[PDB]
Amino acid sequence: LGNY
Amino acid sequence: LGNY
Repeated sequence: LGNY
Repeated sequence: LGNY
């Protein structure tokens, strides 16, 4: 979730 | 900002 919202990691990059 | 949050670059890598």
